[PDB]
Amino acid sequence: SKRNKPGKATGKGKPVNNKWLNNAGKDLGSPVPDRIANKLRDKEFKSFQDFRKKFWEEVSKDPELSKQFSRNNNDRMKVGKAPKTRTQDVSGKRTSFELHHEKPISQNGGVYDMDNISVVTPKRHIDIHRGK
DNA sequence: GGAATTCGATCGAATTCC
DNA sequence: GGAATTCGATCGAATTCC
Repeated sequence: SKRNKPGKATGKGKPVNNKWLNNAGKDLGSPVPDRIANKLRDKEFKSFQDFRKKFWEEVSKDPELSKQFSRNNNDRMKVGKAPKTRTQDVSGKRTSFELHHEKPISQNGGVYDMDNISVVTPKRHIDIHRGK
């Protein structure tokens, strides 16, 4: 459908902490680092999947951000895989951080609109798809 | 009725193919 | 390498089965 067809990176991003994802299990998670929003902005993406792997790959290229992550998780982001969330933050076999579109795609949501993109935990992500 | 399999929105990772 | 395709996953409302 939509997150599969190509698109263009757009958005400002937000200024971020040294404890970024630290609050990814609350409300709508952690925003997309402006520092990263700058790097990805105006880039062409085949699918959201393409954007995701590129996204985490930029995080690993960031001194400030990649330092907050374990050597292990950095190894995964270097190849496009998402970071591993804290156990108390996982939901079944879903264990990697998830990117949530604030305004659903099935409701005309910017697929590649970094201002509509956020980082969450599987646990929290689920409570979002049911109002809680 | 009420338990069981499906469906369809939302996800990330592995495999296939050129 | 990179793109497309395919496989796994959790959940609630929905449909299918006795």
